[PDB]
Amino acid sequence: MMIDLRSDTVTKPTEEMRKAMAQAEVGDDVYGEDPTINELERLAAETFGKEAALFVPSGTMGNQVSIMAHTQRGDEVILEADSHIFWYEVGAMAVLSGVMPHPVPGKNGAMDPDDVRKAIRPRNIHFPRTSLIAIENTHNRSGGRVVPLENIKEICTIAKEHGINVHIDGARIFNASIASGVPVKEYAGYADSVMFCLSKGLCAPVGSVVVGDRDFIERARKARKMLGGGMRQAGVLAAAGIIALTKMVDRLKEDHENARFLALKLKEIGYSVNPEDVKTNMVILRTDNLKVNAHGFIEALRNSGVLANAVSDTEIRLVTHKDVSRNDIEEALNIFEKLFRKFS
Amino acid sequence: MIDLRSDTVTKPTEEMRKAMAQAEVGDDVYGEDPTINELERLAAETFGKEAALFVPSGTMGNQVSIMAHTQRGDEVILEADSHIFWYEVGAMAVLSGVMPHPVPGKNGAMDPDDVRKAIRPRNIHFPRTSLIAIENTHNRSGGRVVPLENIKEICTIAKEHGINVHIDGARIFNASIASGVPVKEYAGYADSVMFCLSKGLCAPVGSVVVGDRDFIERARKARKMLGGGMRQAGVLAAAGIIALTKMVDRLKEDHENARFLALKLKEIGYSVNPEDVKTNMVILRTDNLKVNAHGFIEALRNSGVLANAVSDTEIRLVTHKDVSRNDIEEALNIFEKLFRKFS
Amino acid sequence: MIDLRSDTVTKPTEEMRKAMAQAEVGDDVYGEDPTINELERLAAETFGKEAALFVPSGTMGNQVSIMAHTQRGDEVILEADSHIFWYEVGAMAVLSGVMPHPVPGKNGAMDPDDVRKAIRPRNIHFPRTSLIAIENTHNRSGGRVVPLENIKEICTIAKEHGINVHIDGARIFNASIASGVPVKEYAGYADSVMFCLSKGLCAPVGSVVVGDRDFIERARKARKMLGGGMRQAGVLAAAGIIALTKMVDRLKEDHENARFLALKLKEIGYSVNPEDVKTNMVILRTDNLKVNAHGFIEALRNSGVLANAVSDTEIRLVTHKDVSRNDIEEALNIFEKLFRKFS
Amino acid sequence: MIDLRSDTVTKPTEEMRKAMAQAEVGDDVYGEDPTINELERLAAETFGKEAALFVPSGTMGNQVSIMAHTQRGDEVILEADSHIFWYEVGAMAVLSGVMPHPVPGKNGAMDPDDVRKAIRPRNIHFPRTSLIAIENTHNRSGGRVVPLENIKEICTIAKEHGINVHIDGARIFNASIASGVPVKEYAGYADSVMFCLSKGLCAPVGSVVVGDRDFIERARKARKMLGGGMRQAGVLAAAGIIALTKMVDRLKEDHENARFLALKLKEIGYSVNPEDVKTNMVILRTDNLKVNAHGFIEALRNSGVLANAVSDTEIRLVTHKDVSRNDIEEALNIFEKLFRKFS
Ligand SMILES: Cc1ncc(COP(=O)(O)O)c(CNCC(=O)O)c1O
Ligand SMILES: Cc1ncc(COP(=O)(O)O)c(CNCC(=O)O)c1O
Ligand SMILES: Cc1ncc(COP(=O)(O)O)c(CNCC(=O)O)c1O
Ligand SMILES: [Ca+2]
Ligand SMILES: [Ca+2]
Ligand SMILES: [Ca+2]
Ligand SMILES: [Ca+2]
Ligand SMILES: [Ca+2]
Ligand SMILES: [Ca+2]
Ligand SMILES: [Cl-]
Ligand SMILES: [Cl-]
Ligand SMILES: [Cl-]
Ligand SMILES: [Cl-]
Ligand SMILES: [Cl-]
Ligand SMILES: [Cl-]
Repeated sequence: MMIDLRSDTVTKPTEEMRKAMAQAEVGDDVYGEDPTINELERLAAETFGKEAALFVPSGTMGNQVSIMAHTQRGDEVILEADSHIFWYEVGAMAVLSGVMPHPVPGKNGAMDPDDVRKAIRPRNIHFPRTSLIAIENTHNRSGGRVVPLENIKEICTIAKEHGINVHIDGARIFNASIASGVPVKEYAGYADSVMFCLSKGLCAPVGSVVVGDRDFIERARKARKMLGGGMRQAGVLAAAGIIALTKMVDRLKEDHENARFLALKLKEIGYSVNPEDVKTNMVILRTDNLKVNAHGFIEALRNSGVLANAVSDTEIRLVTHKDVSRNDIEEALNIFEKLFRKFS
Repeated sequence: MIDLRSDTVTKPTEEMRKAMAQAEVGDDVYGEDPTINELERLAAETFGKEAALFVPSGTMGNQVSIMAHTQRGDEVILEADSHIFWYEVGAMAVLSGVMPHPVPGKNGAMDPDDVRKAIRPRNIHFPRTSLIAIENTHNRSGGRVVPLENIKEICTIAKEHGINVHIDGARIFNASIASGVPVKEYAGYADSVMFCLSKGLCAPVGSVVVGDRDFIERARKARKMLGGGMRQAGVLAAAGIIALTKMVDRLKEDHENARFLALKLKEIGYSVNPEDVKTNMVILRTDNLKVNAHGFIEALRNSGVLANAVSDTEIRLVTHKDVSRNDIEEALNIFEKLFRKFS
Repeated sequence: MIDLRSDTVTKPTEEMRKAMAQAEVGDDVYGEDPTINELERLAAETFGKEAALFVPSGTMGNQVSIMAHTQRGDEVILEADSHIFWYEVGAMAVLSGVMPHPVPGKNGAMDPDDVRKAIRPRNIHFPRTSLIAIENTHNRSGGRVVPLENIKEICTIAKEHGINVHIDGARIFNASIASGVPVKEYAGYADSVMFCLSKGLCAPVGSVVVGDRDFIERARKARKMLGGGMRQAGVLAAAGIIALTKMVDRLKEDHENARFLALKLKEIGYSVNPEDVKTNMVILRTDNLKVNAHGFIEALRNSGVLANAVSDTEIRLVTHKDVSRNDIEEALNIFEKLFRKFS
Repeated sequence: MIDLRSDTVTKPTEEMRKAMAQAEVGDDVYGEDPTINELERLAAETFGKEAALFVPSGTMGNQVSIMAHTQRGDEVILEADSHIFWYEVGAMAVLSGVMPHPVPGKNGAMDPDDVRKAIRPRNIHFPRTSLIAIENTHNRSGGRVVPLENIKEICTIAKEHGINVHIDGARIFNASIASGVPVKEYAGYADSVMFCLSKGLCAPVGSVVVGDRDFIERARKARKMLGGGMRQAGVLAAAGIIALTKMVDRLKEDHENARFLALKLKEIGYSVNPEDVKTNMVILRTDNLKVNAHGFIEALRNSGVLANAVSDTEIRLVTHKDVSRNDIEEALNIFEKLFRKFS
């Protein structure tokens, strides 16, 4: 088989999950009658210190229903220049909510509070209303970097003074929590809503969850219906979600250790990586000192049994997760070492 | 509890539960889930189309179809009492920026002539009619079957005008079972068809959209945008395969149970028209009862029967896999006792 | 050419041309155009409203109103043959992302009970009904006057449910002249009204929206987004002030001409209903002619008479300031000759 | 009041007022306004394009162009500080459902390589890059002129990828007078161009979009949808024709006044860069003043000079036909007095 370092989304269900899904107690969620979904949402709200939660088929929908519930047509959403909502969500914010993204550069996912402040639009007929500020914790593009709690706190203070909503794209908020030691409820305390994925490092086959106030979640639920996320006996999926949330968080530390090990060794080989920047499950490798670009290196890697994604023409992203063991990492490293000789 | 609210409440068969537990999966975003791929392969084959796309719900199936078939500002001709127009949260306006052009119909069948008259002529003031939608086994009219000839004639009109045709076939198999018309035959007269796996076919989640390759490619991107792009969705697809391949024939049982239920309810004295029961739905009027539909629904629940009121004077009863003949007979004994109380 | 196509073809009076040439202007984006400001003050005053907004067209007038009254996904109740649904290029769906909810009407008058029944109940499957629109002097039906009683009732219903009411008053003055109902009284039963200056009132460009200060503020911003935020628009407002203050009374002349036209056409043998002609429009059916509406329209054009077909069997004739009684007589001689050829 | 806020405040010349009063008009919706038709013919010819469209504002000109070049979910590459992104009410997201893709630029000139990298790869997660917009005489950077070579290289990239190119030429004639490059040459490297008549050219209302026949047809329909479809707009076009054919040359006077203003402000001690002033705009920084941009604008107003702050430390000064050398000289006396007070 292949050593899959493309993403943590490829994680497969554990034995415990397969069993729980196949024997899930279910109901029609449209009627709010699926017991497993209801327990998953109750558990999620509780974990994040929020009043309510909403299960969704993907993180993308989690983000989009949140944007829909937080905005009105013609509004502007302040977000990080390299955030997922801006680059990888098919421009849904424009089509679905009719809102404009207001890109603010960030240092490792951390937008400077004063830059966010300046990004807020003055009340002028020429300008749309800034109604939402979005923050991504463990910013993907920058290498799964951890946004400091103080950063989020400061932005919350600015949002409050202006009456602006705050949404945290916490797709990998648990990785951030494991790395920082900050409980997720703390990050959530400085936001109106938080979306987090169950289908990545937590290993569930499908789904993400949005948490927030009752009225917000009710609005998000209606948005979910409109977008087509209103499923029937979704308890089959939620069963795995419950296990992800309750038993797969602590072991994320193993993915971080594997990623750091990978980074340190890649550095020793001579690759352009920064082990000092690796705090969660991602490693960015630049092909600057290689005689091939990102795409060419990805092909050579595939040809040698290693799978990864090019994130630019000069950068590759390596992601660790439950289905890549330390031994798998060592195997990949031995291959990376030989390839270094070939392309250096 | 005897649940006659809708066929959406069907639960997974033992066969499905086993298949879900041992389902082979992969990341669908990369098109690497083997079970999802097989489900879509089977669905396309079944409806005689080039491709298929699995979606979380029928609503998304309809919406990605509309998006893939239209451009902002277009108009969509659809039946005045269709699900897309009534129960899809106005998604077509928000997601596709298109306007509905309601055409009345007789039990889901729009007069072909009225369809032709609803097509907008080319003029700067008018939107472009780019899609015509037909719902088979029309929900609101009481689960009626739209004649194949009606669909055939509308298709001809569409072709002559270069307009796409979408069949909302959430319950197209019920239509096929009742009419004897194969689903491929219905499909042949349409550009795309959405059908549900999560209703009478008993899958826990999902529907499927079938059509040409280019159409499906556009719909797949629309699905990503809407949030329907899942990961190891093979677990759901495993139940979906069983639903598509082995749960169709038994739909005849739901039809029989519905008719039997209607005939007996009429015998008791309830205001029902057994002659109108074509598929798995029975409409019950409450005009002769001491309490309206909402009050009667509560009496029913207290006695162990679940049903929905669709108006102050109407209740809809829906049969499905999880409503056996025994359950029907038990429900009738309850209806009998309640008639003595509320007539 | 005797132009009976629409009252939009009206050309500026000498008084207007002079007023435009000497118009005092400023930058409207800064709210500094004094002539625009006066036009809006006068418009608000005339309709008994708090504020007013000048727009480049009636279509923008209706659309900024819809945007200001609704949110994405909302539903808008409107008459089945209203201009907003048929002649505004599906703008409501694209610009506001809203769903139209057509309701049948008798010459523009929707039965109040049907409106009440069109209001969506609070359910996750349904959009929220946030607006009801009424067109006074309903175009399609032949410039018919909607009864004030009808408007009052719908207003009462709207209040109960907290729904906004917008009156498409493109020809509200024609309705007032014929009914004897002051435009301020019509306006009192609505949250917003759009009326045109560019039709019967003869201004070359523009309409105005009137309503509450906050609503107008939202409409103004919508106007900026749509591209209606002009600069020295006082040039157009000068003609607008004259249209609003000096051209209302003479509308009776267009009505007289329209009625006379209809009476004579009936005597010739054409399918018209002189008794239904109360303002400046005449609907002419072609069911008793050798050619349909499109064929008859071309014949009329070749003979010097311009009109538009509103369907395959109906032609709309409209009178206005640029059509004198003499022009009507000449037209009648032409219609007389064409009846011999096509009856 | 000496108005240096913008060139939008320009008022009609006597020649224009007379032309508007004597304007030959018609109903534009039927394409029958002779003056609008000639303005569009002239605009098209002037820019070396086959068609043109008159619009109520530059904002609508840009937006109908975006609508006609894109499909829902598309992405539009544009300069980070461009008007379309910052000053058009987020209209591109609402009207066309498209995403802006900001690219840094040096005085309006995006590096061609950056543009190349901003184009989205074909992937399900990414919107399709279907349009690249370029603003000539980039407003925010001080009315800077984008080099013809920059537009030429971007055009090559666009062609290579089958992507449309739109030039926001609101002040493209200022660019042409300063650079010596004919507007038809800039436009030769674009698919469409929008230019304003209501700014430095002194028309009271409007802009014009030029491009291919089909594109313009789509833009015309978009205009109808947005509410820009006017009637006897010839009154406005009459002034537009004069603006286009007689007000271009004198733009050099505005540039001369801007330069003179910059040189004297520098001489006084203000933070300005005369070397950066190539058209009708001067950027003044408040860095060496005991007050911020907002406080300074207030001081200028109390002394009789109007200007706009574009940031907390920068104010924009704009020259035009209604700010003569005398006014500049008078303004300088005020600036001199204020410098003593705030330095
Ligand atoms: C920060 C972030 N946010 C939102 C999403 C969307 O979730 P879905 O894929 O479930 O829609 C992703 C997925 N990112 C894919 C990856 O990093 O490989 C993500 O990384
Ligand atoms: C009732 C009504 N409402 C709104 C509009 C739109 O106004 P503009 O044409 O200025 O956009 C019209 C024009 N109707 C076309 C006609 O009767 O000739 C109309 O008749
Ligand atoms: C480059 C540019 N583009 C488009 C527009 C929009 O045109 P309208 O204002 O006619 O909609 C403006 C106006 N700019 C105002 C100013 O700079 O003072 C502009 O400067
Ligand atoms: Ca997974
Ligand atoms: Ca090893
Ligand atoms: Ca089911
Ligand atoms: Ca007119
Ligand atoms: Ca001007
Ligand atoms: Ca002098
Ligand atoms: Cl169960
Ligand atoms: Cl909204
Ligand atoms: Cl597997
Ligand atoms: Cl589109
Ligand atoms: Cl003036
Ligand atoms: Cl004229």
